[PDB]
Amino acid sequence: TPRRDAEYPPPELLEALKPLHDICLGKTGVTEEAIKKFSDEEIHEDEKLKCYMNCLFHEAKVVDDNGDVHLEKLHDSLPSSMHDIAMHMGKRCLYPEGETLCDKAFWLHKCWKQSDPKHYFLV
Ligand SMILES: [Mg+2]
Repeated sequence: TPRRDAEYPPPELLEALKPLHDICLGKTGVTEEAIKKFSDEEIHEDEKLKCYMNCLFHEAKVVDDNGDVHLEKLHDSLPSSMHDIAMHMGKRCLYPEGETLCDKAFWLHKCWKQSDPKHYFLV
């Protein structure tokens, strides 16, 4: 079951993600419910959600010159409290597959959620 309490997900990270959520939901058209369901419930297929995921990586400045996720930039952008969790969650998710940047972004989130459903979250 996903860990959801006063300390996790890190409140400061959730707060920082709010304006990125607004920008990305406005650009991609994903619904609030699709995001919450992927975060807390089952992995599901939603093309706008995949693009929302890609958009968050771009808005968080954790992508390379072609828009692909740079995993070191991503790790560095996270609070230290989740560095360990992130490393294990991603150690078998190093090389995304997918045609589009949205497909690859979804590949990452699915791989992370499959690896550690307790700590995975999406906002
Ligand atoms: Mg497609």
